Amino acid sequence: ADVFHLGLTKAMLDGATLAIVPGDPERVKRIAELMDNATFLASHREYTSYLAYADGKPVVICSTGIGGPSTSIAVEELAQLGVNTFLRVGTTGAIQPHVNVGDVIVTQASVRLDGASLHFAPMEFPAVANFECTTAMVAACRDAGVEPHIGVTASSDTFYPGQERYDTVTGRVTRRFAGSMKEWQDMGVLNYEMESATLFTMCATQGWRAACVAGVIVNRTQQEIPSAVSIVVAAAKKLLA
Amino acid sequence: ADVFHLGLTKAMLDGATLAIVPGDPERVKRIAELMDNATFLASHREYTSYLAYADGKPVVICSTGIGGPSTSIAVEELAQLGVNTFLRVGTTGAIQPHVNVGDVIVTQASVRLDGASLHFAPMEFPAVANFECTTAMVAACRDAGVEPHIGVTASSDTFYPGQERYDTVTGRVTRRFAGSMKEWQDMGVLNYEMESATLFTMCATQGWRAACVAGVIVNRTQQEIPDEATMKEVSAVSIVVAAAKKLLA
Amino acid sequence: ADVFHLGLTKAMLDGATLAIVPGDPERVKRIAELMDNATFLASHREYTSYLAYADGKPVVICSTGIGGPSTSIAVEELAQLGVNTFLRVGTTGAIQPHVNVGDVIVTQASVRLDGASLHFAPMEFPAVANFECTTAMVAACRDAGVEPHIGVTASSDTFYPGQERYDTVTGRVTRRFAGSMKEWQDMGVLNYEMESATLFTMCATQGWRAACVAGVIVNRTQQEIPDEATMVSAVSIVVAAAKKLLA
Amino acid sequence: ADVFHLGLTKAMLDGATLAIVPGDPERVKRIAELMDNATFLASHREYTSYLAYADGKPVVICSTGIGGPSTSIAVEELAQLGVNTFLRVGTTGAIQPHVNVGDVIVTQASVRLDGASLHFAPMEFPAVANFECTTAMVAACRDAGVEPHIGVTASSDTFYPGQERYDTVTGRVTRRFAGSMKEWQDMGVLNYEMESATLFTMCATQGWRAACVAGVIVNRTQTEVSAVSIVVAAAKKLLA
Amino acid sequence: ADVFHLGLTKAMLDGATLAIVPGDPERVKRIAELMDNATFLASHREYTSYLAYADGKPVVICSTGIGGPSTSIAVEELAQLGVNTFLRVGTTGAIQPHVNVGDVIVTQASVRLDGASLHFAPMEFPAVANFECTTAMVAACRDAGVEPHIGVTASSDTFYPGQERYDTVTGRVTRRFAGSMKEWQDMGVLNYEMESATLFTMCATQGWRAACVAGVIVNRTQQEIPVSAVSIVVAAAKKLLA
Amino acid sequence: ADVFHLGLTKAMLDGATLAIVPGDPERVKRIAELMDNATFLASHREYTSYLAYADGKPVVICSTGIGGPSTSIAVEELAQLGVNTFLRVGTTGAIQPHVNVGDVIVTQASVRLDGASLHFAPMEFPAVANFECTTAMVAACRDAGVEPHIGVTASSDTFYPGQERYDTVTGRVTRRFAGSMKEWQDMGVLNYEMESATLFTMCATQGWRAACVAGVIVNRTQKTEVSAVSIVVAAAKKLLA
Ligand SMILES: [Cl-]
Ligand SMILES: [Cl-]
Ligand SMILES: [Cl-]
Ligand SMILES: [Cl-]
Repeated sequence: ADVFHLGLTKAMLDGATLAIVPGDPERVKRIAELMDNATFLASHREYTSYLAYADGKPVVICSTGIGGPSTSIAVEELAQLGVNTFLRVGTTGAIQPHVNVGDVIVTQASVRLDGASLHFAPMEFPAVANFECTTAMVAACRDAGVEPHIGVTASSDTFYPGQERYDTVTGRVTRRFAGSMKEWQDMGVLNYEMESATLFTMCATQGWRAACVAGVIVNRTQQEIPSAVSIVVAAAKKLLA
Repeated sequence: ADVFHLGLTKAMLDGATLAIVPGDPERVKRIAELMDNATFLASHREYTSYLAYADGKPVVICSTGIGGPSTSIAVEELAQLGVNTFLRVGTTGAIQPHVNVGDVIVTQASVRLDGASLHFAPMEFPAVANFECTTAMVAACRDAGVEPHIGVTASSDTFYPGQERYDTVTGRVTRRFAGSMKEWQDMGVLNYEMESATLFTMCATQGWRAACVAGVIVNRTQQEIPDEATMKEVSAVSIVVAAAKKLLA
Repeated sequence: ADVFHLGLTKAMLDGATLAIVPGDPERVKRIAELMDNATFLASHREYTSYLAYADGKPVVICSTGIGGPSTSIAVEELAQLGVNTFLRVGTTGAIQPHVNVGDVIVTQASVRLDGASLHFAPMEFPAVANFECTTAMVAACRDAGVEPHIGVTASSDTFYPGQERYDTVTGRVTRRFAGSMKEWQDMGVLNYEMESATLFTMCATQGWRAACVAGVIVNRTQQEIPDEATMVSAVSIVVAAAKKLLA
Repeated sequence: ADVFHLGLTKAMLDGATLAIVPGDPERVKRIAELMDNATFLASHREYTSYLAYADGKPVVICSTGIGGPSTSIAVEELAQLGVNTFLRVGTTGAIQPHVNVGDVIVTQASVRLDGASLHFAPMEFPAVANFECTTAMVAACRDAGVEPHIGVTASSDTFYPGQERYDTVTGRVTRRFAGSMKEWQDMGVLNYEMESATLFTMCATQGWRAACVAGVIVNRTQTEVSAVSIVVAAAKKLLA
Repeated sequence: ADVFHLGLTKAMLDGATLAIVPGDPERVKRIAELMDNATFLASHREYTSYLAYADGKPVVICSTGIGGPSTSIAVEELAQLGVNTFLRVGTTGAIQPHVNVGDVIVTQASVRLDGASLHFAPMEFPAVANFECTTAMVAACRDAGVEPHIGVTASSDTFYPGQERYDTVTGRVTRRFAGSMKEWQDMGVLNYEMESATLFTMCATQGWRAACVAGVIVNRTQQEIPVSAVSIVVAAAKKLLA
Repeated sequence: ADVFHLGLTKAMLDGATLAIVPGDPERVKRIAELMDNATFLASHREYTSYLAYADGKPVVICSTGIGGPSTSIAVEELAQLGVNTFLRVGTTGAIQPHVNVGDVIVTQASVRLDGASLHFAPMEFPAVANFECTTAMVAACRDAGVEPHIGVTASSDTFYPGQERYDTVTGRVTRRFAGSMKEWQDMGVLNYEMESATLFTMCATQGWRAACVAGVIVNRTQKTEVSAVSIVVAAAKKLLA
């Protein structure tokens, strides 16, 4: 391979410059098969990668794993092989009561509750998505009869205390995060997930385009524990046309 | 008045819910006069305000002054009078070599090199513009045949050291900011100005819509301050009025 | 002009090395007129400037606007034209219960609730006024039969949440500032204003002298905003201090 | 399942209270098979889990994935199923000239170059391993004829800039990490890896025991079976 | 004793409300003996205490030890016994070339390169001396024919790396402090010492008066390692008590 | 002298490479006299230093004063004279109900509630004791029939507010430390003291070995003096054997 973790070479990508980057390795083949000629590339650690064709254009589909650290490896190594655009498709918990399970959120920018973003820029830098890519995501939603929620997401390095979940072994949340969900609710933040702050900060600072769409699987105003994929594919087609 | 600084009452706004917020009180009249029935409202401190009508709907035009602190007062007090959308029109210094003087920049989000944004949200929160408003600014640029630069802006509480200017009395920049311009350049940041981080943070956290367009007056890869040699087109002021019309249509 | 914002040249200052720097452009003429031969210099943006003479010595009077950012421009550009001493005169809200409306506060040092001071020094550096200029302010108060309150001021980048005002559209204050007024009260801080932390930090680190006197316009233990029920001028004091310093 | 990510129930663990937690899911089977009656349990996302028996006592082997975030989910969910002791066995890059390929590092504590640790304690708190478990790791090394290097590890949320790698697309390292490798070298830091600050901070603050032993696979300045055999030996010591 | 560390009771102070607080326990007697009826009170740990009388009024003289932590104990426990004014007399290294060995510096405020100040207020709060007490220190200097240096001091929790000294076992200074002495020089900072940031922040926030005068024993523009400050602090105390 | 504060030269130490560093200068002689041929070296400020012999090997006993700052001077200056190992024996207040008066605490690592540690490394670096020295302390405890509590200590630059003490003139604790004792209790922290964060961080970063043992004489939630000093001497012997 020509990269350290992913097991890929540039030739395997057939000129792809755009990647769809789900968190879950098990979702990669499913996404690839929404496109044409889905082709296995590699699987190592949490990084499963496929190639497929979106209206004739090559697209890499590669899992990131959960969290900014594993995401940062995948993004860098794909960029080493010529990828310059990264479309995340994920799952998310809504924190606003008006967002329903099954809805779609397009993240414009993220609250940086991660560590890896700080390995690309100091905190003052905004974890903002690429405008053109966000625009394509919104258009793809509307083409499908979905009005997405568009706004700010809290992007956390933990699933449990950093999303102010209390149904845990200790039931404690450290002072920094105690009360934090209500703070983000009051600031209009839509939802929590675990990769977008890293993704957006690393891509914005390194000259790559990023965007994120996620399906809502729980509403945190109700409970702690309970398609986006069709939209991300449609957005990829818009961007590669 | 109904508010403590601006000298305005709610009635003076005639139902306006959208403001155009230039930094310079002296720019307010010219912006207002691009619309219909421009009328002077008030002038107190750095806050000069006019009303005008865009395709029949009232728009308030109110300066902010330079910096987040004076901006924060104008935004809050306008919001107390019913304003929920704030379109900043500004001037800016570009830091990328081929962003020409006379170009326009639409700021999608800002590096928070300000203090006032922290009075609305901790640093981790993104100083991001409203999507619909940013979209309207981009569309207005394109209608006028200008492809804007769209990206991240460094929004500083100083003009001199925080923008790494050295042609100053002491010629020194404190450690935090020494080398910083190159850091933002390397990160693809387009430009510097002095109000958008506060504006965007305060609006996003309080439920208001904000956006920012600015004309480039100097390119920092060539000059610290523009002079008569600097390049001397489509104005940011015409663009922000066009964007307001789109939003209000 | 020879500076980018103020519209001034060195010649226009007629040798002045001391500036009186109110926040409000509309106050500049009034201050100038307490001195002799008041002369308009320029007005651009929030920066109105006059020249006048204090017992025969030239003094520039130049507004800063509200906030550290606009202050930082006026101070640097005035220093480029030879000013080395900056006497702020302002308005302020008191936070101790027996600091009355109409009283005067001489700020010795400030709590740095601003961003611009960090563009001159890291947070550990004290936002402290010049001792000789503070002393002159105190002497001027006492010459007028006013005992000033002398102490620490909280210098904020906002009027509303950073001063823990709640009578706002959202009625919310972010976590950092929730409970903060009480913290400053408990620490003996006298008052809030919006320019002194920047002023003092930038002047101390660049080799210039600064000081700040302000009139109390509201007491925050009683009211957020003064109204018609709310109860010697700071401007007369600052002029008297300038005379002491330039004699 | 009884937990949201791992796909496990408490009954599947047969009363296990100790977990061996490698980063790589593809390493789990190999560790499990060093013990008795190894049995595949589940695989979901980066979390592959097996059960095996160490001198008659059940031990869970569960991968974490790379990084503190995915590790934090695995540790919490294993703890919800009754696990109280977490032994990491990983790979690492050495940054001291005297730490040779083939040597073993036992991490006593970590430089917190991560974000997840802050979701358990503010930065002042030390990302320190459990003394008893560290002691068992050291004894297991020595039983194998290895004197381990025992010391501080830099635990980074990135592989590239946070380890001051310049062999990247942009070739840039943000100011925070510029010159940082030399700073850690000068402070005696032995190596970089990507999970121990989170693991140690979360375990210390939540009342669980953690330790970490890793094989040196590269030395930035200039074994695989050994490190896994050692962690299994340490587990047996702790369970005896 | 009425306090945890100093070994003092309120009665031992005979009504003293002002303390002179040198760093060095071994300097306390000398200072006390500049006043009347100097009396040894106690010695425990780094805290040696004497009483003396300045123009008829009792003054306590109590060492702090080096650093904010030990200072913070002495100040609090003296305040528990009724002390409300703390005049530090110290030694210091100058970092400006125009300040000579033997000169005196009156610290108006300090760069908070300490930890204990943060146990009284967040960093944004200024480590500033009391105006009246600083005024008395300046007046005492002038009465003695010395124009003091009046300004900002860098107050460090270390003698070695936090003062950017390199003549050490490792010869290294961590990144935060590398280059820092030049930063402070350029900002007009006069000198380094090790107690004033803590003293000033704790006193300002707790409602007590503090000031600091120190004699310059080295100039750091020349070397890392190489009195009338004591006569001056006593004279300042007299002014404040008159 | 060879060093500015302690008043020592290298020759005076007779080759000693290990120091026992109590806080209280008055404790120095008492520690020294548990060893052989106790010999006064110097006394300046809060720094009283003795030499004595532990199983034939020279050991320095030198007080630090209270707090990181004065400790940092003593450690550096002793290291300039060849000392490479620093064993603290101190006093402490316990904050866990199960830690009884009479018990012993061996501090493995510290919460950095100090300033001087930051003059050696940024906050991310762990204030961790040397493993071999900690191991010797634990063995010394057990040789004497004591099972020590081994864990994390909160190391504060103040006795009063930073230990969340309200028994003060003002009765106030600044926001940073309000509620902090409970936070440390919930994280398993055993006790407060005032030097170990500085000692551990400075020693780890400069290449020296440090450890810390303390007898519990009080507990914030609810003979020993002789025991803690006997233990540290026994640990020194293990280390110099
Ligand atoms: Cl969720
Ligand atoms: Cl500019
Ligand atoms: Cl006010
Ligand atoms: Cl010195």
